[PDB]
Amino acid sequence: MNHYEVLVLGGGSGGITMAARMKRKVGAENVAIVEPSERHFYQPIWTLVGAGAKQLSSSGRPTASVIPSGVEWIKARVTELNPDKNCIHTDDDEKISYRYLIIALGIQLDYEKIKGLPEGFAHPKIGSNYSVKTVEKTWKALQDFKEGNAIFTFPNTPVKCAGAPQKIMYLSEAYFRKTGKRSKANIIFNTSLGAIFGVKKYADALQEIIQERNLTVNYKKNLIEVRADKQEAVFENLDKPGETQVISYEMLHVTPPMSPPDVLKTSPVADAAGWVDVDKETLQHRRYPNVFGIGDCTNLPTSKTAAAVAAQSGILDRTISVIMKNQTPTKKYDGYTSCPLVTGYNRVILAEFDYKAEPLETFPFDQSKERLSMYLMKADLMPFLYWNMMLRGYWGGPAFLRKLFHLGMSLEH
Ligand SMILES: Cc1cc2nc3c(=O)[nH]c(=O)nc-3n(C[C@H](O)[C@H](O)[C@H](O)COP(=O)(O)OP(=O)(O)OC[C@H]3O[C@@H](n4cnc5c(N)ncnc54)[C@H](O)[C@@H]3O)c2cc1C
Repeated sequence: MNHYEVLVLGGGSGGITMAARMKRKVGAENVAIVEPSERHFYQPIWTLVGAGAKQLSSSGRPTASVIPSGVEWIKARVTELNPDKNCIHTDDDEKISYRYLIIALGIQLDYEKIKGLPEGFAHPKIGSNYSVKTVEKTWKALQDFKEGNAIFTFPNTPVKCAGAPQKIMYLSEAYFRKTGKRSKANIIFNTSLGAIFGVKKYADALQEIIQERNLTVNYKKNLIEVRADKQEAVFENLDKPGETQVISYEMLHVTPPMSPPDVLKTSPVADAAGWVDVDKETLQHRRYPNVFGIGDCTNLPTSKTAAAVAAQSGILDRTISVIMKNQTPTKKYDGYTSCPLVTGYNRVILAEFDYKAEPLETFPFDQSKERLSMYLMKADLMPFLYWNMMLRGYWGGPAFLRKLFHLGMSLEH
């Protein structure tokens, strides 16, 4: 019966970040991470990997190289959560108790919920930037595109980084004009939602881009079946239930339906929908006071992005400490998240907003414009910030920079 003071489930973005932070509060010997995967990935890179601008190798590092020093990695898989006995079970038939539990198991990918997938990925002309086993196929399909439909999908489930399914689309259309095939290309975005983005300031910006480059996007249209050998795709019309259409594709990028992790779906910590039932502001579990959640696995009503994980860590950091002093949490999480919408091989519309779906930009200029500066930040600066700052516990969002940037524009204006 092993036991730790701070037990963190998941060794991904939120898990490694919280373990680094908790390594400073209690001892590094008082912290443990449960995670089966041997590679750790900065998944925001996979957008440009499938676009052909970066290598997949540079998006991953050995999990052992991102474990905070002195913290014991438990290379295993979480099997059961028993918060009424302050205990969890792992797939190595082990039972480890905690004093506080931090749940950071991310989101789950459900390619199987589409009929032809994952079987159809063995065939050419299809890929997905969301799985490491398929993001490289997206770039290959992009090069070997010669003539036909370029179709990009968005599922009928909650997703992580809701902008990614269209980023690859704009980069693909940009690649077609660059290589002389836009005249031979028919770009289509069949999304399950009824708007191109959740905040109008950037949805207006994307709408101008869609109309300028002659892109077709069909709202309330969900992919349900892939026929990879025949190069066909089946879409359900969510606005007219029962109405389906079969469309032949030359390149298909599917965004898989997603769900809470399987172990969390029925677990006693779960929402009615399967997400970790935390509080909007403290990120502390609503029923079990010694349980906390962060990232895609929880029911925080904001976009499940890595930027949100950074902002949540600083809030969660203070929440656990004020709890460890038996006081009451005061600092609230504003719902901050960012979605670096890559519109081309040198442009990014960096969207930033809060719980109220209202803009909250870090920089003094207008970020709803395609800007090269923001592309350089996302492409070259942020990967450095992720490995060396965030995962070390020295990054919790740009809030302290939004302050001085808007204090600097006080001297000016
Ligand atoms: C293609 C793509 C592009 C993206 N681009 C951006 C972007 O530009 N900006 C942005 O902010 N975000 C972006 N994101 C989102 C970002 O990658 C995630 O939101 C972020 O990693 C969330 O961190 P997390 O720890 O909650 O999830 P993860 O980093 O995925 O952590 C989950 C971890 O839990 C582990 N785990 C799963 N099940 C179990 C289990 N049963 N037991 C134990 N461990 C388990 C997994 O192995 C994994 O290591 C993108 C995502 C994708 C897929």
